[PDB]
Amino acid sequence: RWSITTIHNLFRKLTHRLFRR
Repeated sequence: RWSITTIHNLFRKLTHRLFRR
C-alpha cells in the first residue's frame, strides 16, 4: 500500500523505475 497524495510527483520520476506503471 503506497499512500502518496502529492508526493507522488517526487516519486513518479524518482522511483519511475519501479512506479513506471
